[PDB]
Amino acid sequence: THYTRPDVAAFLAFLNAQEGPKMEEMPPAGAREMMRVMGQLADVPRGEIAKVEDRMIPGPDGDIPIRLYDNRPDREAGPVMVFYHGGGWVIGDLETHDPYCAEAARILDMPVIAIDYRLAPEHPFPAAPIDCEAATRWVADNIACTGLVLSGDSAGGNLTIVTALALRDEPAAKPVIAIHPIYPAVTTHNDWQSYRDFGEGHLLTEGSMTWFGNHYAADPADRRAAPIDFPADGLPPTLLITASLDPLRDQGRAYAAKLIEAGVPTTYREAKGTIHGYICLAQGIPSAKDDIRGALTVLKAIVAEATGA
Amino acid sequence: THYTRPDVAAFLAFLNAQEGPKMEEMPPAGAREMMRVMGQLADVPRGEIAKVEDRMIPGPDGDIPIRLYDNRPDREAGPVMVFYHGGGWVIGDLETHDPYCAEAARILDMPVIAIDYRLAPEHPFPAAPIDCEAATRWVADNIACTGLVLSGDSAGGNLTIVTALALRDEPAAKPVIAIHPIYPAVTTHNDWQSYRDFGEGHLLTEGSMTWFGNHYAADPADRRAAPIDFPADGLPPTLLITASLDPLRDQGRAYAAKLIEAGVPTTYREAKGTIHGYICLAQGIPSAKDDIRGALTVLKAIVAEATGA
Ligand SMILES: *[C@](=O)([N][C]C1=[C][C]=[C][C]=[C]1)C1=[C][C]=[C][C]=N1
Ligand SMILES: *[C@](=O)([N][C]C1=[C][C]=[C][C]=[C]1)C1=[C][C]=[C][C]=N1
Repeated sequence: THYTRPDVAAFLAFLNAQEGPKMEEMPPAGAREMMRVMGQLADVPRGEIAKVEDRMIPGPDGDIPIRLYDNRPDREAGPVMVFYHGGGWVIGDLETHDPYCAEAARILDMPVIAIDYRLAPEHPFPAAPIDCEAATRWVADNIACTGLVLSGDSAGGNLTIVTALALRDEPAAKPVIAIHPIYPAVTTHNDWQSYRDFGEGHLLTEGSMTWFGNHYAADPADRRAAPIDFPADGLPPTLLITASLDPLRDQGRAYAAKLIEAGVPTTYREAKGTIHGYICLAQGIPSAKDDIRGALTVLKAIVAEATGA
Repeated sequence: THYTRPDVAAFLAFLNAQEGPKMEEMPPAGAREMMRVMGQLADVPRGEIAKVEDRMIPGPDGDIPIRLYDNRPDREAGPVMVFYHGGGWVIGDLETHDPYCAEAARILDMPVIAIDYRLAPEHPFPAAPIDCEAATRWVADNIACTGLVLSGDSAGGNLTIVTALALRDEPAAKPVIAIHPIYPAVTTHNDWQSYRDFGEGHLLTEGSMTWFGNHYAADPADRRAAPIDFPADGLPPTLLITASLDPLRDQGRAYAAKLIEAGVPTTYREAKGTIHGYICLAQGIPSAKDDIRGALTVLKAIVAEATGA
């Protein structure tokens, strides 16, 4: 047995009783619908926030949709967060991670700009990192700010790290002051004890992970697919969080360890007794509100230290 | 060239111009004086604090002197810090680290109890860890508190870890809620790039480290000498700080990385451009004030989160 919060166990039991296909039996449009419906049933609402704006920006393969959240729009220019949603590079959009983005904006008291990057299989690897890099350079070029804070969950956690590395090697007009990968993927392989322990019955399954991987068609030798295989020296101050019952946990730990070994200031949090994907499950798993708030409090402090230096 | 703050370079120019014997050419009593004089010249004063009391407590080889610092002595029962000073298990006492302990008490708003543990060579390994453990159990048995926060620099950083492991395996009457090793030693060997890079001209030298190790006479296979060689699972939330130009840096990094791999919530900070020993040099190196405040602010948060849960 592995430690599991009671409210997590209750949500897992609920999920297991539901009838309906597995995501991996569906075509991409139906998988996409399933994540939207999941958020409607099991995530909190957006809640009160002062400004939400949608717009298009130019990208290398056409327009990239973004969404700006700000709970204090008459702020002086400060750091800005660029957020990259998860969904295994196949699913997710500006609606699935809307509640979390609005919360992030409220708690951090900075603008949050979510990227609707191109998805596989219509646009396989490396469309996602190309879009994320371009949208981030665009924010630096165009949005009133002093620095960037990159963040994202799962696939988006990969995109956080990968975009951080690209901007380390070729600076944007503004520096990345901190990153916050949330239960990130950092490699393509499954040789992890956490994958063997948690790859069934904990929402993110072996089957799902195979289906995502097949659709994305990542090149395992490319830094944008496997950042754990390339030097991490000189990256920004990192807050990396894992979920203790996630198949991705061990690689998260491994990445955080690598950062430290490279001299990168690193805060590691592990959400004990909960699962992959909690940041979009805060109504179905009430304890997720605490994991969200706790992380973002810590990030706010990381950013205040950066800003007061 | 390694990044060095201007004020640190200025302090090292002073240190390198000093005449007379090097610590490692001295007997213990001469090394002990050297450190006291260093603090008088280059540390800040104790400053204003509400309560400071000395007391002798029972230990397995005789009385152990301790000193309590509290800037709010009418406090409700809350956590208490137990502090183990550094000095390579040979030098240091309650006076050498007095300014830092008073500062810690002010910033953390918790009582700090420093331990005057037995020193080598009069009392070689394992007298220090025996005393530190017994004193810590005594605080838990005798002082009004809800939990312990263990902390200490260099040798004291080893003692923090080593005492935390002992209390993990056999609980004290109160839990250890967090630890704060500062530029800790975690092994006896010198096979580290940071040792080769910084073992000359940055205060803590190959010669000083050899002299300390020879007098302490630690057993390299004992967990109390080499905690990096034993499991770290189940340790408390950890704040570990290194100094970028410290010979001990890389082992500190390695230990922080080990904690993460074991699933321990870990905050890693690296004081970039400064040296081993900075927490007692806050007048000679004015930037050390910021390293001190910055770390203690973070620790205060780690503690408020533990207490709020
Ligand atoms: C990832 O993006 N997963 C996000 C997610 C999937 C299902 C439900 C909720 C969230 C991911 C998973 C595995 C490998 C890489 N990326
Ligand atoms: C350590 O305690 N060093 C503390 C110190 C020594 C000299 C001056 C100022 C501070 C230490 C060093 C090396 C190994 C183990 N412990």
